[PDB]
Amino acid sequence: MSEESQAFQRQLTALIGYDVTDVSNVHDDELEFTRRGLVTPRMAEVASRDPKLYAMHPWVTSKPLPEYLWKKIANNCIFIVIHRSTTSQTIKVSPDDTPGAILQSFFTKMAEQDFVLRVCGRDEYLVGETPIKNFQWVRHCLKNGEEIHVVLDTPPDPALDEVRKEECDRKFRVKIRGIDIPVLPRNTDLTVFVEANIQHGQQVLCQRRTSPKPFTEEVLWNVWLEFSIKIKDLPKGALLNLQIYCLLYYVNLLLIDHRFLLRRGEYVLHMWQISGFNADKLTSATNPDKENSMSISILLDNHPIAEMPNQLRKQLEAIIATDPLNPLTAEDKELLWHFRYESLKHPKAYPKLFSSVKWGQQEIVAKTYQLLARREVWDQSALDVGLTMQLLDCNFSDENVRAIAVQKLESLEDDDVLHYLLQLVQAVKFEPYHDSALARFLLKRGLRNKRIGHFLFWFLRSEIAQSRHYQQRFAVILEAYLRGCGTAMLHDFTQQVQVIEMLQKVTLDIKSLSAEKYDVSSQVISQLKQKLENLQNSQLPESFRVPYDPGLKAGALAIEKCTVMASKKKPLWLEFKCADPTALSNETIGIIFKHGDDLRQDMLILQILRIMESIWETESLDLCLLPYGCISTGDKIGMIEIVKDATTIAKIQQSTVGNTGAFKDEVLNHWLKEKSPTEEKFQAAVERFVYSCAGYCVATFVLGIGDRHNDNIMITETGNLFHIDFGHIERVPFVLTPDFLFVMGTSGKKTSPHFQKFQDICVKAYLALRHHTNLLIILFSMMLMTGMPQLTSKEDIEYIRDALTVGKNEEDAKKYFLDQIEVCRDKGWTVQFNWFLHLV
Ligand SMILES: CC(C)n1ncnc1-c1cn2c(n1)-c1cc([S@@](=O)C3CCN(C(C)(C)C)CC3)ccc1OCC2
Repeated sequence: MSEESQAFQRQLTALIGYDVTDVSNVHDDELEFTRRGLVTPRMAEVASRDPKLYAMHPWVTSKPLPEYLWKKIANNCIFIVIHRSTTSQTIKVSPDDTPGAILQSFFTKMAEQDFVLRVCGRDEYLVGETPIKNFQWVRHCLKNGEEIHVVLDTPPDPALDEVRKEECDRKFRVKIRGIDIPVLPRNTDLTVFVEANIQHGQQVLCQRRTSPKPFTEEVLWNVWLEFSIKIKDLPKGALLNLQIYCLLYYVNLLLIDHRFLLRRGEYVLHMWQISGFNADKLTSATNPDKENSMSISILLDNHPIAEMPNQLRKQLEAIIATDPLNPLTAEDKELLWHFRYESLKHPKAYPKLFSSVKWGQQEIVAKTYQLLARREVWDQSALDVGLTMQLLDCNFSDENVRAIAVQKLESLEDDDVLHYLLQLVQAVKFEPYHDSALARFLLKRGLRNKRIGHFLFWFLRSEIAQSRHYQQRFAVILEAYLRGCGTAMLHDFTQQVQVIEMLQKVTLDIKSLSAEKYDVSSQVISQLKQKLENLQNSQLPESFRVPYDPGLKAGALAIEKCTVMASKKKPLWLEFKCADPTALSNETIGIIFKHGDDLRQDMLILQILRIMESIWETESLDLCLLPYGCISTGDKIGMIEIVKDATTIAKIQQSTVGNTGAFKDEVLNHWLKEKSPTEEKFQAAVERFVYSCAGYCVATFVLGIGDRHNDNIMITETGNLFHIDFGHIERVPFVLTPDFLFVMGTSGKKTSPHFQKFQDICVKAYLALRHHTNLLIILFSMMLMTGMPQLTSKEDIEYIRDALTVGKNEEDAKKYFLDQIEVCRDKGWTVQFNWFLHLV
């Protein structure tokens, strides 16, 4: 390659955090094969995008204006404050007017046609053939009662986005030679054996075991494990799962490679160790640490192409109506399979139908592909996100089954792709092969829209930086995106990466300078300021896009306002000046850098919270959640958005009584009244407290994270309650302590108007979520599988079934949640005290 070609690859390696040209941990060429394969999908999307619209990336929805936003429009009139340098003029606009129309009514209101409306202080453009009511920034201002402020400037030049040009009927058997680990402690007396499983979509097609032997550094067997399944019956995507029991170690091997070739020859596989079921157990990558890991040595030596009776119908309809977690009896599977063509008429049956396929039989697999040829009902069906996500989880390894799921995602608009982007990225872990329709879909949508591409960058990079199991696959996908996003975005990502990596280093250096066991000294703060002083000059980039808020550009550090938080983790509290002079306020941009909690769990929770917001929006319900920004950037390290004018509920308590323990009921209401500028703003804060407390009580109860220490609950000075710090997990279903009830005017068995409103809001929000039970269940199970240490498959996932009271009518569901509110009233301060004791 050319000299600049090598320098460009080094540029990509720095952005990715991993060298895709490094081949220290591969036993085939699938990764390089995938790099070539993703060239055509990338270039096809680069060729299809409009240069002007890609440069301005308008954030737009097609959903109707919610009712709670329509009543916020007084006279079918929306006010836009248009700025031109130091001047400003207010314009009345119809909710259906387009940006081009309101631009015309602006110049006409005077008495060259190449200007653009941009949000003041943000890289957010109000352009395109779209009603102004369908811009997300307009709806954000409507919901929060902010004035729509816009500047009149020049569109960004699409030339900046330039992309650089490219340049056997025999039974299956495996020989288990032995296992090897370099060092083993002298002590104890341990036995060990090897379990060999043929797996497809977590179905165990066949299983064989070796004999148990004493556990030494080298254990040898030299046995043939002969299975009953024939070679010609091995489905594509099937895994040879090898596991050592004393479960201690595991490793997987694709029996059919990316070229439809049966795996053959000698293999020395370095295995993963179980830390003292989940997505990591499905990876075909081997342990990169080949010096100290357990290895297993095997030998492979063994090509593809190329009406119901009314009572049985009732049983089938009952099977289809059950939740995605309901286990399928063998009788149920034979029912779904034999009445194949009736099951095809029910889109919600497809997950259970394909779980009834005998994937270990080639003739049955062929019958399944014949079934999917007549796909009229599925192609015409309305897009069901939850249904589609079921077909992309760990239970389906067939490429054609997963392909028809990705086909349905193609109709998602950019607004909804952003809602599910994080989950779709995680679902790549469930793909048997590196190059898949799901991976190409993500690549496609990220290249089509700069906001999707921005979050796709940081979602992929988060896994690359800390997931040994999937960093190789995600790095090839990220490289494919970076080679098509354009020069301007490559420049932006470079500025962001250099900033976060410099701040990551400062974060780790500060935490080693202090201890959780002790308090924050002026010494530790002085160390921080000196380190930031060295970064600032020199050299910190002049500005960078905020990773969790790409519309915001942060400038220089305000070092005088930077400090180390008094928490146990000693996270950094950083504040940056805003680099956009057209901004309305001189407010700083606050960013928290924290080590070390798994912020990937925070990411998953906050994204589900935003999904619950969209669910409630479709029912004209506003619950006033506050899903702040949060992005994991490495192993137990990442960044968090600073919400202004907010404090923790524990700090409000301790402001009065101080490092106990003995919580008081009236302190929260006193705090809200003190922080309220007027009585009118105070009453609005209490109203916002009622809604947000109900929204979080319902949301945290469904997700099973309701029992929280009030140090992890925050409140804004404008009354917005919100939970924080999810990288963690007598009892309570949620937090509804006497201080919360006092704000609502209630104190121990005394129903107040605000508390009755809280009860009615909770029930309505709860019933609204139950109409999306299957969606919430699939998001919940996927979250445990891709974000948690280890997941019990059949029980941990079972909690949300009872929480969503599956199978009960709305009356029993309503009483169920009202009883949960009563448990909190009966428990009082008890559970909070036990949490405080747990943290003394
Ligand atoms: C608690 C922290 C471990 N954590 N862990 C995970 N997630 C979080 C988190 C998330 N958020 C916050 N924390 C947050 C905290 C505070 S207060 O703690 C802060 C108030 C300001 N003071 C100064 C001005 C420096 C004296 C210090 C204490 C204020 C605003 C916040 O933004 C909302 C999102």
